[PDB]
Amino acid sequence: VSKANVPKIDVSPLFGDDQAAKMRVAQQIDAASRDTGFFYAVNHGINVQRLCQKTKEFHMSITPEEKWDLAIRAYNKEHQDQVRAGYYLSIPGKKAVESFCYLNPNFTPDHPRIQAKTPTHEVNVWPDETKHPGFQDFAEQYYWDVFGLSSALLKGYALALGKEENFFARHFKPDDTLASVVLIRYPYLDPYPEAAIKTAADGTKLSFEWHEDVSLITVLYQSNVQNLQVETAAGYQDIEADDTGYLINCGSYMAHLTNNYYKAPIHRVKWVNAERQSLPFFVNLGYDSVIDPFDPREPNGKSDREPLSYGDYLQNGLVSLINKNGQT
Ligand SMILES: CC(C)[C@@H](NC(=O)[C@H](CS)NC(=O)CCC[C@H](N)C(=O)O)C(=O)O
Ligand SMILES: CC(O)(O)C(F)(F)F
Ligand SMILES: [Fe+3]
Repeated sequence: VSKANVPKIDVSPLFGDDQAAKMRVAQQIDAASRDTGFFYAVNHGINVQRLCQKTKEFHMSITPEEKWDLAIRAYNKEHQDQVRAGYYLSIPGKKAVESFCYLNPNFTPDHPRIQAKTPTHEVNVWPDETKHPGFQDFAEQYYWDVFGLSSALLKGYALALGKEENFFARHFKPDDTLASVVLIRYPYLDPYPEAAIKTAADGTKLSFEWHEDVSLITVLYQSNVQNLQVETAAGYQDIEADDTGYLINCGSYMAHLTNNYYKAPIHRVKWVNAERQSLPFFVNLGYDSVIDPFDPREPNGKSDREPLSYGDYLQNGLVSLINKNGQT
């Protein structure tokens, strides 16, 4: 298997005021987005070792009782308001992965979209503070840390596309972003049940099949265990692990807005019998956010795509991904 070209890009100028240095970062984002569609953001300022420490403490502390009490409606019919946020249980013998998803901490009971019961907005559920001391506070702060990195990355993508640096970020706001964090646990199992292993057409053993992301961009931390592959013209290629950087790729909303100039790369998760963490942040805009599609390969920049509101995109995309690749 070929090693995929996944450059390491120092994104630290995107936090500062050196506009020429920011354009040199934007060029690197442009190049990576036009090639394999993946890069590692380095010098990103986030303490990922502590993220891993706190997530591990959670995954290793949580009990079967708590998992039912936090479970999304796919696992617990009592929790009809929990579509996105909460616990996604494993099924021993059948489904190995388990995870905990949370949304914008500003989606509180008094938030206008929660009052309205607008789809894709939910109030987060949390375990009991006494059983998981500090976890909720850590997780909410992590949301804002990775929100900050993502805002910076979005300035880079905007400049890369010939736009002003606020072009995406003006739609990515603390009060209404639909962005989510998922704390995924992939277990070591001995024996590992075959029913929890999928097989690709090319014979590769998988934990999660080929897909494009439902996101504007995806901002991912993972353990130092190689598992991801990206489809290129030369076939599926291995993405090297780097548990110091964030792996960045575009989702299909970016592909829509740019008329596939920045494609949403097809990728999949190899089966690995290893205890590891996968911690994506899906960079989603607000429910009513709508960016007019354009084409940076066309002189007048015009596109034959129709505008699509982010809330429409997200609600439909998350259902479709479950139907295609299964309930996580
Ligand atoms: C590839 C990783 C990001 C990870 N896969 C994933 O997280 C997969 C594919 S991107 N993502 C999903 O299923 C969408 C979860 C959306 C989330 N519940 C939300 O409501 O916002 C894995 O390690 O399996
Ligand atoms: C969580 C971690 O394994 O990355 C370390 F090194 F911080 F302990
Ligand atoms: Fe993905």
